[PDB]
Amino acid sequence: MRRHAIILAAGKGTRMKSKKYKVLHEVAGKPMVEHVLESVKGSGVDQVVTIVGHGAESVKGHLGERSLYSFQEEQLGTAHAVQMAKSHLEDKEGTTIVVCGDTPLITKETLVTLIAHHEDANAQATVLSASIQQPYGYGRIVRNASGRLERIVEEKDATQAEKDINEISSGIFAFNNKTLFEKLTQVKNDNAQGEYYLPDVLSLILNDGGIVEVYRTNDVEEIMGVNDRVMLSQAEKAMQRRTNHYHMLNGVTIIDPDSTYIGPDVTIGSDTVIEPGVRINGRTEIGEDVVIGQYSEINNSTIENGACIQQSVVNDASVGANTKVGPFAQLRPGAQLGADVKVGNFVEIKKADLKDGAKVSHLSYIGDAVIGERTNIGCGTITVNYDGENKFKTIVGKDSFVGCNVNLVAPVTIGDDVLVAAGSTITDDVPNDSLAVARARQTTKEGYRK
Amino acid sequence: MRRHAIILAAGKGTRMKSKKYKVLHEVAGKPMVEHVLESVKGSGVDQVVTIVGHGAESVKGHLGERSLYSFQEEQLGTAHAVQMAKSHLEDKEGTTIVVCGDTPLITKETLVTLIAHHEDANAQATVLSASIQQPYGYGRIVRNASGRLERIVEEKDATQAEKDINEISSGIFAFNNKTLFEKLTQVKNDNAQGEYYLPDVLSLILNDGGIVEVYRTNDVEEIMGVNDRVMLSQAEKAMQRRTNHYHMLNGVTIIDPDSTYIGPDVTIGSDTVIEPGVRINGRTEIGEDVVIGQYSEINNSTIENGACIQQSVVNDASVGANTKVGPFAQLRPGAQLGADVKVGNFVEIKKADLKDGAKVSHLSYIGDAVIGERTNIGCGTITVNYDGENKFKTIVGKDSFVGCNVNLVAPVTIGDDVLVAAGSTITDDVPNDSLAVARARQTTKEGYRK
Amino acid sequence: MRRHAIILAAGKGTRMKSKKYKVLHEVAGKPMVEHVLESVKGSGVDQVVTIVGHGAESVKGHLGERSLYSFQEEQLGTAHAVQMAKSHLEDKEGTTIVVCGDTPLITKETLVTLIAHHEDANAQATVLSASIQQPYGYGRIVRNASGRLERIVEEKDATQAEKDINEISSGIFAFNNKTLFEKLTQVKNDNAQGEYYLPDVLSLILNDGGIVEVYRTNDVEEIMGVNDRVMLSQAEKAMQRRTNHYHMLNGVTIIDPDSTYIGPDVTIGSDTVIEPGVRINGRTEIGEDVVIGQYSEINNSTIENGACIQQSVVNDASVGANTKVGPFAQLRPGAQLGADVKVGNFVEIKKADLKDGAKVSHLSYIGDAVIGERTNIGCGTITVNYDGENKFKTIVGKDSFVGCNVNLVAPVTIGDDVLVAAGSTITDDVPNDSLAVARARQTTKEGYRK
Ligand SMILES: O=c1ccn([C@@H]2O[C@H](COP(=O)(O)OP(=O)(O)OP(=O)(O)O)[C@@H](O)[C@H]2O)c(=O)[nH]1
Ligand SMILES: O=c1ccn([C@@H]2O[C@H](COP(=O)(O)OP(=O)(O)OP(=O)(O)O)[C@@H](O)[C@H]2O)c(=O)[nH]1
Ligand SMILES: O=c1ccn([C@@H]2O[C@H](COP(=O)(O)OP(=O)(O)OP(=O)(O)O)[C@@H](O)[C@H]2O)c(=O)[nH]1
Ligand SMILES: O=P(O)(O)O[C@H]1O[C@H](CO)[C@@H](O)[C@H](O)[C@H]1O
Ligand SMILES: O=P(O)(O)O[C@H]1O[C@H](CO)[C@@H](O)[C@H](O)[C@H]1O
Ligand SMILES: O=P(O)(O)O[C@H]1O[C@H](CO)[C@@H](O)[C@H](O)[C@H]1O
Ligand SMILES: [Mg+2]
Repeated sequence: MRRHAIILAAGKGTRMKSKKYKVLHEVAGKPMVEHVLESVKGSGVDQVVTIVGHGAESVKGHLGERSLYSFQEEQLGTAHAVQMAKSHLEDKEGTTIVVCGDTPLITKETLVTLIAHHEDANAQATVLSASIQQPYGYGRIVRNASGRLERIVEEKDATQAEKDINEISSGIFAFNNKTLFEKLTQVKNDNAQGEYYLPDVLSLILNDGGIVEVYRTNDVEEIMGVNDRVMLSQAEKAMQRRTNHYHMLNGVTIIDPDSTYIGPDVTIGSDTVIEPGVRINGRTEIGEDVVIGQYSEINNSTIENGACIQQSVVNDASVGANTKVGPFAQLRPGAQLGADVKVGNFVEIKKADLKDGAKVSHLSYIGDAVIGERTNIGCGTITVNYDGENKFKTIVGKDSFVGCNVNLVAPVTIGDDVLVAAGSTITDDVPNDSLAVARARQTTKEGYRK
Repeated sequence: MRRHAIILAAGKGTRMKSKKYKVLHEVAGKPMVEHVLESVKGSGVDQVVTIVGHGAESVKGHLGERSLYSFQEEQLGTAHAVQMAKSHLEDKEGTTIVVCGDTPLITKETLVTLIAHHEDANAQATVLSASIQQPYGYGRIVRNASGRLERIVEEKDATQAEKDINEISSGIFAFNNKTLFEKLTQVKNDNAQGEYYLPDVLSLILNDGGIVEVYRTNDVEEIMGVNDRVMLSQAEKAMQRRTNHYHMLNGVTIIDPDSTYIGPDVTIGSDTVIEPGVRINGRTEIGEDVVIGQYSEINNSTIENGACIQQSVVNDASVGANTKVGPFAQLRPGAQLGADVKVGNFVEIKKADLKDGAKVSHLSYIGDAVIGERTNIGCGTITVNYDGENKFKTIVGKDSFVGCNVNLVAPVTIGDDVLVAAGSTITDDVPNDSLAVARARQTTKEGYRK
Repeated sequence: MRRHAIILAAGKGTRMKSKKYKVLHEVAGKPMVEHVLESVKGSGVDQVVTIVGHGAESVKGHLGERSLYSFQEEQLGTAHAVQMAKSHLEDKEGTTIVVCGDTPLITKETLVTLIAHHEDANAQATVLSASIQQPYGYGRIVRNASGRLERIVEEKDATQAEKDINEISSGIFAFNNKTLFEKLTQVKNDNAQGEYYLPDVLSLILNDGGIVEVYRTNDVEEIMGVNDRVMLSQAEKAMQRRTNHYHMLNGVTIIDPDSTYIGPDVTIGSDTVIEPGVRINGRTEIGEDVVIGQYSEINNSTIENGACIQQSVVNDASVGANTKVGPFAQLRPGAQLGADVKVGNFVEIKKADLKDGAKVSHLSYIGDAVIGERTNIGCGTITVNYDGENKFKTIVGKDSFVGCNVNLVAPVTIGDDVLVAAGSTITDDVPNDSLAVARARQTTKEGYRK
């Protein structure tokens, strides 16, 4: 049977005190709604619909074609939001999970099991619950003698005995999709907020004698809903605790887990050392025996075995084995460093291929360029790749020596085994085994300052 | 009626184990005594006197003319210190608050209310109190049946019932100024330390049948007195907790509140994101939708809406809307960046005006200079502004292109729509719509290295 | 009497999930086994033997000649490991302590007292114990009526009354060396793990009527044994807490003790300020009144009174009084900065002597060089010290001015009171009081771009 998801992303977010949609605020460098989408899709869901409000271009921009979209004109409650998905899902069959876009810690494994538990019980609906130390204000799970849901009782309606229940509804549900949309027509908004509340469908299903199950997650933190900036930092800290503990149980040294931020899509090989203050996000793959040095930032990159990154910024880059970067270097998108390369302090690499053994040790910019194997780029050297309209390519051959403070005015090709003299501005191609020099000779005015 | 303050700043500070006056040690980048002065002045005080010891030039240097000064030759106690203010304040009328210079968390709102409570009761003296979980060693507030002060009882003198009192004297008082100086003459130093203790004036006022009130602050942390380096870090952490919570309740995202240090004079607009490790101090104004990136330091600066600062150092600078700075850039005093400017890695800007749209993308120094709108400054370019005696100005017009590794030898003016060729040292003014080139042509010695 | 130590460093370390020997993982930038060696040697030990396994070249590489080595072919337990030291120690007399290489917090003062307590009791063996809040699973110290050891009882063997004992064996022992090696011959491996357990020698000594003493350490954290990556971060945090508290009780300001990492071999003078995120390791000496600015890394260096280091990387360097470094500078090994020197942003110094008052303010590389007193090195200047085979020296005299973007092509000597014009490549020595210039003159093509 097919599986669908509705992600609720259209609320006003008044407690966030923001001009942006709440679900666009980030945890681990990604919007909350994108964490939710990743988990939903990872749970095996065939189709996702995201409920969006007015001016949702940013949300739709961010999820792209990974989700369908339904517009909620007025924010009249969670059940009304789910109703907006009718055009996409009313006549679908199978299981539909509903998840709020502000629940970024939800795991794909918990959703997989919620769905499997629902389908195997052939339930009409299944509520995801959790046990919490302080359940004040949450709907309490009241189970009947068979262990299925008797009702979710709100604080205001609970007897003193029911208030002692610690098992609470997370607000995340799985539904028989046909039943969901049939019961939504009967939900009323006869209450103080004037809102259509999604849990009301469960009481409609119960009053009709349908089966509502309960699946309890063992990780209460994963159902946390972020409503303000304090809760957003708590979600960053919960995610940090989760990922750091994962890597430390898998052979990664993390010197200071409180100050180290590793995103949920990062993989790290064993015997790697992450120093304090490091932030690693995006889809990053780090091999074994790597050192990521203090206060580095690494996004969407590949760092191979034995590499050393010291206090550097790395984006959309690849770093080969045993290569050394930094301190204070920047690898920009398309930087491709081979193995045994050196990129020293105050060096910027952009859209450039540094072949094995090449060295760019200091105070240089290498952009739109290929640097051949074992070539030494001197201090202060610049690929002049830009004319103000277009970009041009620089090619340097292997085993060459590019002197200090050299300007390579692209497009230009430097051969193999070439020496380019320090201080030269090179405009013409230089063949293999040549010396190129473009600088004035020295005039010494002796005694001029006597 | 007028209002005066005496700030006590002359103690030996033996427990600090310092060669500097205790009140000069810093919290949030400012001396403790300056935090106290700011609060006192913010409370509406007409005149401030600071009691200083020998070698106080540093204290007087720091507060300048915002305070009067009285010299305390020997450190004989708080009441003796207050006596040193006689020359300035003996014949003044009105309310006088006495605050120690080592109480940097004291808030101007608590002082405003201490003073108002004192004046509205027409009290002779009012003690600021607080409730503390562990009151051992502090003077306990013993109130009479009318709720006013009966006495402050020291631990050594208290009955077991009195020791159970959690309401303690903060050591901060408001006085009828004429009564204060009349009673100081009667305080004796007949005790083990040989010291004249300020609280003794309250018992003199009480024994004469005068009214002493009690105003209790709800924030016990604000009366903390720093006596050693451990307490100084506790005061930094208390101030951090206070300011971070303020900004997060006002629409600011702070990813890691434990590692983020925002001074008390910083204002931050909503939807701004402060990344981990950021330190913002001085009189700084940050607009809305700003990103301050990890491990940046920003002091005394203005950063407008939508700007992005990445791992950079910014001092006494202004950054316009949507401008991007860093990573690893430095803005020095007088740096003025317009809107939509780019300042890239390893760039230093000092006393320089970068007009809207200008770009300084890498490895450059711009000092004593004006860069016109949309002008592109190439990699490695330097305003040579210094001759070893004086500084000179560089002017670059709009829509110009300054090539890579160019030296602009000031004073020099570059016109509009100019191209300066890479590698050039420019000594003469360059008119609009011109090409300037100052470099040797290339000699290629083919086969030289065969 | 002589004193010996056996350090156990050959275990498989399976719970570390590592390809390296456990004792080689680091705390405060040093392998755990090196912390243990430092403490043992600091306790007065005449000879150290370290038990190593196969492929121990890295361990032997790291300790060098400060230890003897004995090879343990199969990991058959702590008593078997100690037996491997027979070749070095079997016929020695005196006291022998046995310490695991994974106990990096062990202090030399605790070992000194363990040994003195052992010798003064003329004991056969002495166990180092500690009191722990949760003793589950540890061997309990059961003392007899005279206060000496009756037995160490394992959890599995203890009565309920014995399980309530909080005093536990640390696994660190002192032995009469002749008795140790005589009893090791009788230890059997008749147990489930098939292992020879060192504590079994104590029960052999007891059954023969020998005296076994107990010395209790007051710091339970120092006997912590690191078995996994979580415990390794706990040991980093325990060491951080220990050193930070030490320096703060000795007149050092540490703004954020949770984010500041100071190694155990660092000395710091009073009134120094350590800002957040600073990491100081190796054998580092920092004088009084120093500021180490946020997110700096300093290793094996000397920083004298009043120096200021801002967000910089410093290795094997020396910095004189009142010298300013950074932000974003790098001092590499052999950098020697005199007093009142300035090293500004994006400057790299390697194997270079900067005499008093010299200034290297930005975007420069100084390597294999001497810069004389008060000499000003302009922005972009480079000592071209490398030809691709060898390194050459640059000498600059005093009170000279080296212009911006100058290349000094070593070997070259620049005299005193010299001006080198901006943009010059200098290949020939320049005498005192001279002007040197090596650059093309400017061609302005007016109207070229009209
Ligand atoms: O009408 C609604 C209400 C809520 N939602 C979505 O349901 C989830 C839970 O909704 P919340 O109650 O947590 O967020 P809110 O937008 O209502 O913020 P406040 O004003 O209460 O502070 C959120 O993700 C929200 O976007 C809708 O899509 N439509
Ligand atoms: O005689 C004094 C005593 C104290 N003070 C000021 O009163 C306030 C409280 O004085 P403290 O008792 O807290 O500081 P101290 O200087 O006496 O330091 P220790 O030797 O006790 O460690 C401090 O701010 C102090 O400067 C004086 O001005 N004069
Ligand atoms: O046979 C041994 C056992 C242990 N040791 C050394 O004794 C000390 C305590 O040994 P551990 O039990 O703590 O470490 P281990 O190597 O056995 O790691 P696990 O597989 O149990 O996870 C460690 O330092 C170890 O190196 C030996 O030298 N030889
Ligand atoms: O002496 P340094 O600074 O270590 O480095 C020197 O030799 C290196 C060899 O790899 C070169 O890459 C550098 O260009 C050069 O400055
Ligand atoms: O290719 P890059 O490194 O992104 O940047 C290039 O084009 C930019 C246009 O803004 C210029 O400012 C840079 O001088 C140039 O290097
Ligand atoms: O104006 P700035 O940037 O402060 O500094 C200027 O004068 C300094 C005097 O010390 C020189 O060292 C610098 O080379 C120069 O750029
Ligand atoms: Mg340069």
